[PDB]
Amino acid sequence: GAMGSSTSGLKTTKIKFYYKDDIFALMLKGDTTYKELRSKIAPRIDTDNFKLQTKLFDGSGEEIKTDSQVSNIIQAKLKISVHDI
Repeated sequence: GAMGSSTSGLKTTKIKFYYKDDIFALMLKGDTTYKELRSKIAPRIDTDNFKLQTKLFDGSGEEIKTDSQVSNIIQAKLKISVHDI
């Protein structure tokens, strides 16, 4: 353990997405990007056009749309919400 980084952001981040009434979970090793997540949810959505946000509590939050928003939901483990678009 501990060797210059050793999983800087703890281990894989567990992020539960909320596509419609169904929900799943993704494990980001820290490199997951916004486009990588897009190809990781597309098949878990059943569509190629969807939107991801920082599932807060009322409905959704920051609409993840950049490798930083995802790596942020990765360092903060934010529930993600998926909508069909």
